[PDB]
Amino acid sequence: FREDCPPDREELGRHSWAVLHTLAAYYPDLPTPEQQQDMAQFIHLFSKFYPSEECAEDLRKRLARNHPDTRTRAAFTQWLCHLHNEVNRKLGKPDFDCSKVDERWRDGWKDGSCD
Amino acid sequence: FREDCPPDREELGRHSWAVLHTLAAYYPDLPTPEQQQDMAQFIHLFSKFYPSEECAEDLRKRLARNHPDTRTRAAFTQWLCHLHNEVNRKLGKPDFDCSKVDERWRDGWKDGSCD
Ligand SMILES: Cc1cc2nc3c(=O)[nH]c(=O)nc-3n(C[C@H](O)[C@H](O)[C@H](O)COP(=O)(O)OP(=O)(O)OC[C@H]3O[C@@H](n4cnc5c(N)ncnc54)[C@H](O)[C@@H]3O)c2cc1C
Ligand SMILES: Cc1cc2nc3c(=O)[nH]c(=O)nc-3n(C[C@H](O)[C@H](O)[C@H](O)COP(=O)(O)OP(=O)(O)OC[C@H]3O[C@@H](n4cnc5c(N)ncnc54)[C@H](O)[C@@H]3O)c2cc1C
Repeated sequence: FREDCPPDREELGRHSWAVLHTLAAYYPDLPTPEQQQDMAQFIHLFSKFYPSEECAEDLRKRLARNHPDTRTRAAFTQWLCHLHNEVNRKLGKPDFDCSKVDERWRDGWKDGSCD
Repeated sequence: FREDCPPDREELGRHSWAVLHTLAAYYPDLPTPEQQQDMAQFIHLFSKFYPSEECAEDLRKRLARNHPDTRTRAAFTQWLCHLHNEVNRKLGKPDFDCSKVDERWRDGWKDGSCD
């Protein structure tokens, strides 16, 4: 009942996905080489500091199997959506339909339900 | 009424502070030089990608006035709390008492109200 408490593993995850997907959503469609490098490093460093040890370890192993594609906004928003679906699948959750990532994290549902 | 919508500036901020303060809260008390460097760069790169343009610009100017202290968990959790209070003050919000940052973001209130 008290809101202003340290987030548990689940609440930190929902915050963290919101942050990651929203950052990805506004990433350039034609990012410069430095931007492409900087976003790869950001994600690397996120994985180093993520504070749930079980989450961060599994994450670092995934990232070794699957390097972030930061070539464009389209590639990177998709990459990250596929990343998040691995974790969903691991945890017994359904796949999120990655064709919806712009509606979900940038533009709002096309039916106007976020307006 | 629909939860699964792109966060607005305020909702992204509350997610982002939760992430930043929770990362800081679990940062080492005696971090290695590389960890100290990595956390400085993480914060730098966060400021590059933060997607509210007005927020990110003001943030990058603050960070130029006030470089992150990543020497220890104590110094860095305090630094970040002072950073967040600048933004609070800017926006007409009261100061958060920085002596409470461990209770708020790591340990829970000492009265046990998060238990
Ligand atoms: C990097 C990272 C690693 C994690 N690793 C673990 C772990 O190893 N073990 C563990 O127990 N927990 C882990 N978590 C926490 C976990 O992934 C969830 O955040 C938590 O279980 C709560 O899940 P949820 O059902 O509320 O929705 P979440 O998975 O938090 O998702 C939040 C919202 O994102 C949207 N969404 C869902 N899937 C996608 C997608 N693929 N692409 C774009 N949007 C999507 C949906 O709207 C959903 O409601 C991790 C979190 C992060 C950020
Ligand atoms: C890096 C960054 C820069 C931003 N810049 C702007 C900007 O320029 N203009 C703008 O309008 N919005 C900005 N925001 C959004 C803004 O700071 C708030 O997140 C948003 O206004 C909602 O505020 P809130 O009252 O819900 O609480 P928030 O400020 O989001 O705080 C969330 C919670 O953190 C705790 N808290 C509050 N202060 C501290 C503290 N100092 N230390 C530790 N914990 C604390 C409290 O429990 C509070 O409920 C920024 C957000 C971030 C993350």
